[PDB]
Amino acid sequence: AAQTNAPWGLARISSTSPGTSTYYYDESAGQGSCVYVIDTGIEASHPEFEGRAQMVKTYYYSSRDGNGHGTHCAGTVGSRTYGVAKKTQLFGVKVLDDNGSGQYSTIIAGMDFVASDKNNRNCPKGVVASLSLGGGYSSSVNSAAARLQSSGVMVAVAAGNNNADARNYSPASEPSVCTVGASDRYDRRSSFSNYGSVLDIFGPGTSILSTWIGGSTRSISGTSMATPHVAGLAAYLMTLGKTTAASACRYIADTANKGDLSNIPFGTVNLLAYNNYQ
Ligand SMILES: NCC(=O)NCC(=O)NCC(=O)O
Ligand SMILES: [Ca+2]
Ligand SMILES: [Ca+2]
Repeated sequence: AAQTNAPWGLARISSTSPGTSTYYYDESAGQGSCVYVIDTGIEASHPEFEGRAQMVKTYYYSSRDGNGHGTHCAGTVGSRTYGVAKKTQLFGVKVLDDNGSGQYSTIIAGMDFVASDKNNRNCPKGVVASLSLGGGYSSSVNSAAARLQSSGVMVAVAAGNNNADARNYSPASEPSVCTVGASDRYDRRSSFSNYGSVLDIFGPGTSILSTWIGGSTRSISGTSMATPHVAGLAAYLMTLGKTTAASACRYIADTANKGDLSNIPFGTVNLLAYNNYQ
């Protein structure tokens, strides 16, 4: 399948070179997989989700995405026009309030919820979780992310936006999950993206067009935008059967475009997520 005039990051994950604008992908499109977006919520009624989005848990007095951030991330995972995996199932877990903030206890609770919930959902091709959030280092946060991975979920996490080493942030610093840095349309690591040996992969994160609340769209930047590219790619590869949750990060790293990025500090991977279509 081919989506012409796609957002630049979708085109980039299906190309070996920057500057193209068609997103090429297998029509299976992540059907039968599921991605939990652990964030501010998801506006499930948004037409771009085509009924494939559902809120499953909130830690606040409403499950509504009153911010937009979670809806944006979900759209990069799986919306019709802005998504990597255009037929996956999206599940929303609201751990951040409508200012985009959350206590570590709440983030841990949300991860634990996904660990115990996902086998009760219709996800024959596998389960991903996208964590477009983080804070300062916490052993308990890292442990919860590692247990979520070990429960059978492909966990993708944002590296963080400090232009610093991701080993000082959580859950980015948990080695057993997939830690995602951000790039711009010219194949440069994004100005704000964290780096370091703990990064597994980079994906598009600067000026990412996706869904927004109110049935709308918005372009924003961050490692929170790169993470859902990887989560959606994992869902897509799991539906094709080329990997499973346990090996998905390593498989994505091994099949990535290698050496294409600039502004990559020595010792950080130079790997850009790539779907190997065509
Ligand atoms: N104490 C952790 C926290 O609340 N982090 C805020 C956060 O990650 N918001 C989403 C983002 O900035 O990517
Ligand atoms: Ca290249
Ligand atoms: Ca890792």
